[PDB]
Amino acid sequence: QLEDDKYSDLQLVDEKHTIKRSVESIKSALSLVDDGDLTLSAYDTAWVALIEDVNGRSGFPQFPSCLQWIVSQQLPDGSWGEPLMFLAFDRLLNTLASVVALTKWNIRPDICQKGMKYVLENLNKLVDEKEEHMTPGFELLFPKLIELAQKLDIKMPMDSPALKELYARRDTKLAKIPKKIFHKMPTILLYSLEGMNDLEWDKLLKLKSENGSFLCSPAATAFAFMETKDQDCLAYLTDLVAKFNGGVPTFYPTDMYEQIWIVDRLQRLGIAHYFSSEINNFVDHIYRYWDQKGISFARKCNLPDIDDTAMGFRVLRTHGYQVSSDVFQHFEKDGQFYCYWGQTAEAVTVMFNLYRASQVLFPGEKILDNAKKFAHNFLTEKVATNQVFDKWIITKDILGEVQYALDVPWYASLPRLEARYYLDQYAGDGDVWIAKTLYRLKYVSNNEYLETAKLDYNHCQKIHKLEWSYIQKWFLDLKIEESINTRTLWSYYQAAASIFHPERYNERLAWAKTNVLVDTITTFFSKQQMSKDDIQGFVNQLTNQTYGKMSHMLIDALNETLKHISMKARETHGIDIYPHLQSSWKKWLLSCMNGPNVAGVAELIVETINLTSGRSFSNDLLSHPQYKQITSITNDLCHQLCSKGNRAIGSEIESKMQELVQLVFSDSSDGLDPDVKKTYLVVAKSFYYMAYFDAKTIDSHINKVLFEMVV
Repeated sequence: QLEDDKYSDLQLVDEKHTIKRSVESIKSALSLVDDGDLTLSAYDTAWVALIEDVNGRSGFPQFPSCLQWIVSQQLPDGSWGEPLMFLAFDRLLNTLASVVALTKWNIRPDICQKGMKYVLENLNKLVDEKEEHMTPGFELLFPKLIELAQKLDIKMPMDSPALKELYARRDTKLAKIPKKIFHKMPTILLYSLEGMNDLEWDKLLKLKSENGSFLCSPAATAFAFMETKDQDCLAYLTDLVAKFNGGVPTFYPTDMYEQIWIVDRLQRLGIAHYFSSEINNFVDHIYRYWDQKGISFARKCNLPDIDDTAMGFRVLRTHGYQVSSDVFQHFEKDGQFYCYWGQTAEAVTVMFNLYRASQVLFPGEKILDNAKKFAHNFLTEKVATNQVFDKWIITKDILGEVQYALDVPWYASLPRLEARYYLDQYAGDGDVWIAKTLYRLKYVSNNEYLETAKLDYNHCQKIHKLEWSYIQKWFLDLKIEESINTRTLWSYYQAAASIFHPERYNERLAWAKTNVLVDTITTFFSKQQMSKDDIQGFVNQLTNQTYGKMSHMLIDALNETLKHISMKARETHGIDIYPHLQSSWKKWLLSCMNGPNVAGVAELIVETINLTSGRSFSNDLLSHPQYKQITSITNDLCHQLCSKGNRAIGSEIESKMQELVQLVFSDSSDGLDPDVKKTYLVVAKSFYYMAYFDAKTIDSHINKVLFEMVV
């Protein structure tokens, strides 16, 4: 029912301006991205506030602004912590630390007492909390706070069942510490250094990160300074205390983690094309500080992790930067993958992100093939066992995200399909991550991305629905013998779900009509039992014998379509493409003489897209050696796919797609233009998609992508 007021042109115009305004808003907010924008932590701020004046000014703290920040942040119930997501351990850590800091420096006894009232009242309720919910290191960090409080004469209930139980778990964890390794190399243990004893600072001080911190943790670095007076540790804290007006987060910097996840989310939400300038800058930064040993959450932290590594790897490769899969060997041992030494990569989202990285593999990258099998099995079982949850991330629909990954390989993840599902899963402001304490990444998880992405999608969807009506009319006006069948909608959807942008209507519509006519021509060849000689005559009429009234009507219908396509393409660029389209169809039609009729369809579609877009003339494809190469791989690939039948997609097809991926994303300065290259992958995926899913699933995809507005 496109007679409504919402499909009117004036309404569509206002939506575009509204979308453009939101895009400019995001763009200005993204211009402020620097070293990381994280939740500030009262726990870490309190630890920094404990530092005594370094020039001997007895009775005064070194960082008074930290104490003032703490004062300003107390919640109405007397606690400190994440205001909107309540977590008992988060509140207890942030609150007792704040009380201890303020007590040490004799500040606001009224605030201290409200704070202690909350701690003492919620201490006993730790009994009612199971083991798997206690935040990382709590059994080490909270007892340490109790120790500091007792020495300030804050009396605690040490006979409480809750604390007797807590201190028991502290004792076992401390007994499990591998002291030698912990003192020999950077480990995740340094991030919780303040909760440990049995320290040989002679060796630990060799493990400082490049910015002078211990694992980029202000609390651990403040603890280290008070134990050792290390001047590098003090410099890290001084710079940090000046950047956020006293309040500090639970780790800093976080530039790699933040900028990588920005690119990922914008890409998955389907609006990354609006931020190519900003995304190119982010990816540039990621590549500049890429390391063959892996990357951390900060370029200046000395502990790489598999999650940052797997996400930066995938983002860098799909952006065209050369990166070796050998990096993952630093996170693999005896057939198992690890976040870092001592911590298996047992988290769902980490395995989710690893599975995603493994699928961009090139031929011969066995470690990525091992990772794919490993992660796919891990995730499939957590889905079957009804366990798709991460104890250390509060998100909206982690199950849906994992389900989509297992149901839709990357080779079959059409752009609009990926976005359509993620738009219902992305949490916006609601994503709360769990480290020592709860924190939020505003540049990664916010409601403005989601709202803008939903508006853009439903807007493109309105354009698609209008184009679909136009395609139905164009086909019927070519009254030859056929009707609007299911295959006609598939032919448009295949184009619209990949090249979806409203401004790219010429490419999308030309591809859609080409699918339709390829379907019609090949069906005609079959029904009429046309020989090679018959097809030969069919070609001569197209360009300049030929018999059969229906033959002449198909040739004219083809030529009229090509004339119309090139007509509309004049608005994009000025070069007349009709001769080149005729040549491309001549080449395909002649290929139907010598072999299967799907042998060169992919080349025909790709050339049509490159011509209507104008990329065939922006770059001299001509005899660039990669042109013949990518054309042959793609034709062979889509030959294997469309003519696989009822076989399953086997190893040979997977390997050929890997060949294409390697060519497409191995950008060189003198290589074929990347945008031209990526078109071949776009079409190949659309062939893979059609061979991977059954009819009923395709239909369900079509309804959701094209006809279900995003709520």
